[PDB]
Amino acid sequence: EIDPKDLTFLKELGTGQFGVVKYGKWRGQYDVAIKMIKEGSMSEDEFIEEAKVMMNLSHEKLVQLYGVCTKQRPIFIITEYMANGCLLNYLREARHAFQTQQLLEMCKDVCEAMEYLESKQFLHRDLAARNCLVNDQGVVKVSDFGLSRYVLDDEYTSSVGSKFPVRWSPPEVLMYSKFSSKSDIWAFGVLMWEIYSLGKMPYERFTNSETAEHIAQGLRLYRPHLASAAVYTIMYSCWHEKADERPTFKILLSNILDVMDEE
Ligand SMILES: CN1CCN(c2ccc(Nc3cc(-c4cccc(N5CCc6cc(C(C)(C)C#N)cc(F)c6C5=O)c4CO)cn(C)c3=O)nc2)CC1
Repeated sequence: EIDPKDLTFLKELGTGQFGVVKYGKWRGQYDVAIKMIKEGSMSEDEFIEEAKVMMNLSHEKLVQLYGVCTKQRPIFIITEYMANGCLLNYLREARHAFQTQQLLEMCKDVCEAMEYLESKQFLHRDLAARNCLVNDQGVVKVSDFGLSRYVLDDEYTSSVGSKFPVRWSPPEVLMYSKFSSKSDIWAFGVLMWEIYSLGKMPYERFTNSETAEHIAQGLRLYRPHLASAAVYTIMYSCWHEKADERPTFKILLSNILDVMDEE
């Protein structure tokens, strides 16, 4: 519970699922992003109840929640500030002319954060390059982890919705609503593909529907040119048709370390 007096609003960063997000200073010194929650976009009381849990989630590679402001409307969510913004856009900028090592570097960051959530048995539910951020050092961090539970948009929270993360979702999710640490693993594999394909949309030639048939038939995403055999094998391991046969984030992290050492 941060006092709003300790906040100054400086510039606009954009708009997300809960509305406008601003850059500004906390306590006149610390860079912050401040979500201004559009009224009616969130289960606000539930989020407030469960926000205490999300504040204990502290990791070098998770976008840190600093505090909330809930004695006013709209409510605020104060978070760590990421200077280079959204990973997806960052990947799509060709001037960066990334080396494959820098790409694997970005995978190791996300995996490190997910490893920690997995230990805390805390599901993201929407892991994708659009939901990851890049700070002034090129470090990638996982953002908005766990906030899917409080969305009040039926285009997002329904399987048939226009905003549902279909292309990041394993078959068991899409057909049965079977959510587990394994559906975060699946999404993580898709995110590794994103990174090595340099921001291409997964199944770029298919609709969401064609994508769901495709993966129910045991068919998967092709190797991005910039992925070696070893890197491709890692993401594909995330996509086993049996959920319980997919690796942990612990195993994936050690997998990534190996290629780093090898290639
Ligand atoms: C010209 N300018 C130059 C500068 N550019 C720039 C530079 C820096 C930044 N830095 C930052 C941008 C954002 C930011 C801004 C707008 C929207 C969102 N999103 C996207 C993901 C998301 C998912 C979900 C769900 C629920 C879907 C999940 N999971 C719910 C949500 F609320 C949101 C959300 O709010 C974010 C990220 O939270 C947050 N933080 C902390 C930054 O540091 N952003 C932009 C912008 C363009």
